[PDB]
Amino acid sequence: MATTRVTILTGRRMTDLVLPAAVPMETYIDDTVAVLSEVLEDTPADVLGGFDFTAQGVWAFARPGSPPLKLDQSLDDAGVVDGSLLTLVS
Amino acid sequence: MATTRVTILTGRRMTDLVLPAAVPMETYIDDTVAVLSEVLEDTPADVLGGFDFTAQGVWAFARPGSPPLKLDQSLDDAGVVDGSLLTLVS
Repeated sequence: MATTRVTILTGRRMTDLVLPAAVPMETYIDDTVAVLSEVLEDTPADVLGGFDFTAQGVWAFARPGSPPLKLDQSLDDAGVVDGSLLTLVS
Repeated sequence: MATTRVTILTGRRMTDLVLPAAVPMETYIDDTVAVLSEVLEDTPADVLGGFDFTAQGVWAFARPGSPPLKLDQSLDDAGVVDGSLLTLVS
């Protein structure tokens, strides 16, 4: 399985992940959010810039400050390269 | 976020995955199965040894031939190390 290294920015915190490169983002985004919520459960809120893992609505990846990537596309389709910064948006 | 590379056995096929080592298995197993479903979607049926992605219960990881690991535990809790062989069972 091809993979890509991405770093998720949550406020000031960076978290490095290894994600499937060629599978649509919709296939794994929900459990990604769930994992990151556990990983950052003890992190102070001011450091997370108030980030809410319990936000309602449809989660997607986005390059910081940009419109969200299409969930039916893979990271490869979206041109995401190793070490790219992404955010989680809903 | 700690990770451990595991080898998932499906029939005669072995597929390496980098999984979160420190969060409960139940946090990511469902999307792991979904991802693996896409990755192995062109694998010939005889290589798959009757492995079925259609669940007969709640999915769990298991060391081949052993009782399934508890979903509330992490890979670390289960003593899983790099290149540990695991299967998916329901």
